[PDB]
Amino acid sequence: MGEAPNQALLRILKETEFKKIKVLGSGAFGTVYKGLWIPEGEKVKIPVAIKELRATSPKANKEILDEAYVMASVDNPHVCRLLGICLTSTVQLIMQLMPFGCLLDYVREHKDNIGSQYLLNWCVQIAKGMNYLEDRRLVHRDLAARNVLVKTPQHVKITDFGRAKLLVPIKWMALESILHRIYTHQSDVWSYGVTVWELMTFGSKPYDGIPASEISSILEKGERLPQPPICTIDVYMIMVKCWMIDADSRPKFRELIIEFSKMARDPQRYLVIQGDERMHLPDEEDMDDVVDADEYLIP
Ligand SMILES: C#Cc1c(-c2cnc3ccccc3c2)c2c(N)ncnc2n1[C@]12CC[C@](NC(=O)c3cncnc3)(CC1)C2
Repeated sequence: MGEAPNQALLRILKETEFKKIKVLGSGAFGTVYKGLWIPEGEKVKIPVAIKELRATSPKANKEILDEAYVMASVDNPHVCRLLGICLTSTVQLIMQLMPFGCLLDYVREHKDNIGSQYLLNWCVQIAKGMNYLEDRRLVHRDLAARNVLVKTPQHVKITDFGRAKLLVPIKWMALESILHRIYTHQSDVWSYGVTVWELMTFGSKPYDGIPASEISSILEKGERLPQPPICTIDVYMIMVKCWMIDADSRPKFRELIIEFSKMARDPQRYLVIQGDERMHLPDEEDMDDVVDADEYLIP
């Protein structure tokens, strides 16, 4: 016995059980649709996001089903679970609709109305989700602001298990990952560091202008990302601790939960943002029987 048996349920969804309403976005990753899932026996309507790829190949469906595996194996409030799969020629992955999109886009568009309370609560929530993945022996290998989804402004979740492994994004990776392809829970802490830096700069591109091949030399010299204008030394020290050369010297995710949650009790002591007190963030026939997927638990 090396590990415990994974007794997760892979739910297979009929094409008749759900309907694509519209396209949300297109990319290299694929095509994501907004939709409504209606389980046949129940009287519920569950808002969903359906992920297709751009052209069916065996290597594509291999990679889709590996994502499904990992995503069906997780259950935590700050981690995106897979609701099910649909067996089209190319496999479709179905999850919870996250109305406000990814956190990177959210901070760029809502830069002017994001308080210190929100930023620090997001740091806690991401640390909780990452700590859960560490408890499940899962290294994420691709934590970034683009792979955090926003259910509400008060509630974010980690996504993207396309690179997640059971124990390329050069500008989010630890030094040992770039040089030697070594990936641990502590290399995810580096990427957490860069993720926090993205949020505190309202979605700036890290090392903007510099090409990816020069990054390893930059980090070996001792250079790191700059202190964001809004950050106190207290917050920037946490980011700098995530980017230590010694991986064991970096914080644990459980420690990051503690540090940010202490800071979240008194947010204006740790982030300095102009006009912080003023900051506010938020079919008819469908709305009658709408249950959010987090309240629709497995029979
Ligand atoms: C990638 C994806 C994605 C996902 C998702 C992730 N992983 C998945 C894994 C398995 C199965 C399905 C998955 C679905 C997602 C979601 N569940 N709910 C809302 N949106 C989502 N997106 C986005 C697609 C376009 C989008 N656009 C904006 O955020 C935007 C742009 N411009 C102005 N405002 C907002 C960027 C990401 C929203």
